Amino acid sequence: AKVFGKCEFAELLKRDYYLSNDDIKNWVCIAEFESSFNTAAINRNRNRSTDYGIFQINNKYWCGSDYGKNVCKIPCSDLMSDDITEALRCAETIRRDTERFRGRGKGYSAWVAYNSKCKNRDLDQYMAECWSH
Repeated sequence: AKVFGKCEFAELLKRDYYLSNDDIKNWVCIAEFESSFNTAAINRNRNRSTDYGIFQINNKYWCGSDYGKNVCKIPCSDLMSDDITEALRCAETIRRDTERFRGRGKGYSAWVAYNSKCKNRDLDQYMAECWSH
């Protein structure tokens, strides 16, 4: 299964998805510390639920018709793919919904990696090793 490099993942979000620099630096950080950019990363939690893919998204609310709810309306397998489209789409829904309920600019606090590792980073510095000619 595909495991991205950090700068490779950053370049992908820019080239193929035209994400803003603000978006990229946040998603790269989350991806690094949730999964080491491993699209097949999977973690079975204490509540018998599972986190899937590069963004370690949980099947209790977000994926899987058959278990919990399925807000992102996708089989969790779709979040464990070489192609990250659906992972990103579903992550953006999580960010949007969290922000709605949590408050402006708090969208990423839904991710453990963000809360422990990234809200305290200098994410312009963090991206510096990739963004330099």
